[PDB]
Amino acid sequence: SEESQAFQRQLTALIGYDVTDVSNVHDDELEFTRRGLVTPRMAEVASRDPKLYAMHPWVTSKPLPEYLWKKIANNCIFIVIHRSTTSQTIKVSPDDTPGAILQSFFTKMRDFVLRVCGRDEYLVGETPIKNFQWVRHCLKNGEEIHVVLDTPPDPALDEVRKEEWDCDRKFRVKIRGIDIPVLPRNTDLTVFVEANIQHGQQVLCQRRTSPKPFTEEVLWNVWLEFSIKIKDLPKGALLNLQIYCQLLYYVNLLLIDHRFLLRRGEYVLHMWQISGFNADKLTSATNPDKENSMSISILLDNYCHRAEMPNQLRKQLEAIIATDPLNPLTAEDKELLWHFRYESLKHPKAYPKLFSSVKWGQQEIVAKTYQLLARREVWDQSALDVGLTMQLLDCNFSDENVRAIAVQKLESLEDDDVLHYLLQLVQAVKFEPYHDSALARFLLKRGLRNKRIGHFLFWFLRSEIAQSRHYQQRFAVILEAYLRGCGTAMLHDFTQQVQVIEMLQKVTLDIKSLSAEKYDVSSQVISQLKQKLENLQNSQLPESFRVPYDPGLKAGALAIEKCKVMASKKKPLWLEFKCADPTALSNETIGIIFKHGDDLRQDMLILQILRIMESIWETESLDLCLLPYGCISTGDKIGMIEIVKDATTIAKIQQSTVGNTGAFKDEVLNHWLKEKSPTEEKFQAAVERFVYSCAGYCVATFVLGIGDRHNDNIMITETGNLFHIDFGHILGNERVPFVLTPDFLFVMGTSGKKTSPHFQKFQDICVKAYLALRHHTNLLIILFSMMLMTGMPQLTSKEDIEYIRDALTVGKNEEDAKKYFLDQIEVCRDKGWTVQFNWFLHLVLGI
Ligand SMILES: Cc1ccc([C@@H](C)Nc2c(C(N)=O)cnc3ccc(C#N)cc23)cc1
Repeated sequence: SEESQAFQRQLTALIGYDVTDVSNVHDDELEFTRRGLVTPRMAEVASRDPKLYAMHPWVTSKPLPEYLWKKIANNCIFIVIHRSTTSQTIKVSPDDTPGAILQSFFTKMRDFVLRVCGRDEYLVGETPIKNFQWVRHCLKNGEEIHVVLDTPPDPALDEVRKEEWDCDRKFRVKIRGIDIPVLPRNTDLTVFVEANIQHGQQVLCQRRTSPKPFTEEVLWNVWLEFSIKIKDLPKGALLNLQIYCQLLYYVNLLLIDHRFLLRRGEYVLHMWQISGFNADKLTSATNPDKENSMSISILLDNYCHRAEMPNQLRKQLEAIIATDPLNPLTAEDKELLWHFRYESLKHPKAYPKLFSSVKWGQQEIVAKTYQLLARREVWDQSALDVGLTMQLLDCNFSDENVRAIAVQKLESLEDDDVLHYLLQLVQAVKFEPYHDSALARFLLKRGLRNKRIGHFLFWFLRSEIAQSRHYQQRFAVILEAYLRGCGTAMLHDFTQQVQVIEMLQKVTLDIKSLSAEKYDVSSQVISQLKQKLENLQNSQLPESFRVPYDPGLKAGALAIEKCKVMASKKKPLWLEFKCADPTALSNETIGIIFKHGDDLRQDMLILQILRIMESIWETESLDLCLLPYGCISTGDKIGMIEIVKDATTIAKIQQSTVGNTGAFKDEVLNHWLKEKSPTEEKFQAAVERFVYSCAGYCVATFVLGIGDRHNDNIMITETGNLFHIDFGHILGNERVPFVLTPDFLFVMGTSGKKTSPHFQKFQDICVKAYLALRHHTNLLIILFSMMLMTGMPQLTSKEDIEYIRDALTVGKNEEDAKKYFLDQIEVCRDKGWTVQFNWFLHLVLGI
């Protein structure tokens, strides 16, 4: 129409990419996908309750962990209900619904709502108050549960806009040639084309051109006939073309298209270059950069389209099925699993390994696989196992029906668990052969159902659209779909957040880049900071905006006075904001560190695995006091990081008593904690929160292979909460497992070889946290494995992915694992500050 064009440009600005752009396409899959997603969008918009979607209660079905009954076991929960200037405390029973708090409130004094003080967080719906996230949050941080008796939000604001032959012959392909605008880097070199028919990372068969000398234009015009017959090409198979001289470029093309058609015609594919196994390598997307990218020209021209297992082998099948996900299946293992596929079908944990034994390059076999899939009885009734469900969505599976069953299983995850695996489900869209998939439809649907899932979905897709040329197209189409159903209100918030971000990026692109060597932040530099901000504050940066890593917090006016440019190299901005909420329980500002220059995706990955580890521990009634702080990549190499209220780095606690020396003293940390604590009640509580948090980061770090850090990369609160930071240093550009130094030891009651009531508690907390994570070996393995394939371009080999197997003492028993971890604690005590002193030499100087 007309206003429908004005809308697209809004979406385009929100998305950060134009989805109707067709300058880097070779078929209509993307446009076909924007079409396929209209249905599930509209099917969910029309399906959600307008009142509960406007209010997004954040609730859980999980048991209330035992470490929180140790604060309300007496069946009484206090809830401060506030009004204008009058408030009232009320005692509640863990099972009282927010609706039932008109009977134990209005009587003491029906169409009102209970909203949390200073937040867009509502306590409503037919749910027990114990099961509210905000409630468990206060209980955990021993906080008063302050709410506000106010009227519900008008759903009318969520208004969604509206809106409306040779079939059995061997497969062949012709390599016409390749061409690059420029190349001179060395002398004359040799070069050839490797064509692989792939399906879920396995080479069905491979062919090569003869090698020619490497010139601007290299022409072959040769047909390459393959060992697979066209009728055998499975759906989702990939023609992967690579250039060696060794591996320099690659591009992929789906053999079968989105409409079940075999691919026919001429093609000129602009390739991706390698910098000398990675999710980028599997993309069907071509390089948009035509001016400077290698291209390959091809021609495609084809037409279309119950004996029971015996004892001993039974034990083999079983020995196979119980192995870790990162264990190769030999040719004998595959034959066993396949021939006894009906036995294999009764063990859900065997699905990944059975599906990796299917000869996808033989259509009769695929057909039996589908016949097999039609049963599925057990799988349908199996207890949802996320680590198992994720294993079917990695790079090792390309079949749509296989991956669809994994999604079918995800359908039963509740909102708060979706929130836990969300980032990783989004990353997993990178392993889908087609743009429209059961996984993508699912994320569309969960985000459209719940405002909080929607909020994060938006940011996660946008960080990929902003810094991934390989998948931005696919992801933009998915974000547009979501944006077209989230609602007018949310569309308005997202607009406010994007405006602020672009405004902050531009302020940083001016102010930043005025310092090329560590410490140098002058009055001149700040003058400009507080100046451009001063221009912005003036009826420009929106009234307010939801905090991207904390959607329930609305940030208001910028306290320009409190802003500065941080000491460090990349010159991040230290921003301070007034909370636009008046009913907020305090005066405190909102501190956000806005950085440009770094891709923060790797950090989000790390912090989310941490939120995952805490979720595991909760199942085992443990609370390790990790502080996984807000961190959202918000655009190309830019982002928002949360500032934790009263924290400093471990290095500066050492620095502010000694100096710029590596002559670290055991005392200063406990000295800092006592000094910063008012009463002795708060000091003991802080020694205790330190004990927990320290154990927390020790295991967490070790398990992830990131425990060996300089103490400037570690921080603590005035309350004893320890926490790691900047996970990009290490995963971007003599050793130890984690960080258990004399100062941490001093706080716990020891120095070199001793033992104490706190240190003994520390050791025990570790072991029970480590062993709880081993109960989830397979799961942490597939997460890590997936994290390295989609999060970091470098660490992308079999070897790197293995690290975690050794770390989780896979195969060994809880007993030996107890020793293995105590060992580690021991390689730490047997080094005091060796390493900290080395990192000081290494990093702080230039050694
Ligand atoms: C870019 C940047 C890196 C490192 C910092 C550290 C030193 N400061 C942080 C401070 C603080 N009081 O300064 C408070 N909270 C934080 C939370 C997270 C990170 C991360 N990652 C750093 C800080 C700040 C900003």
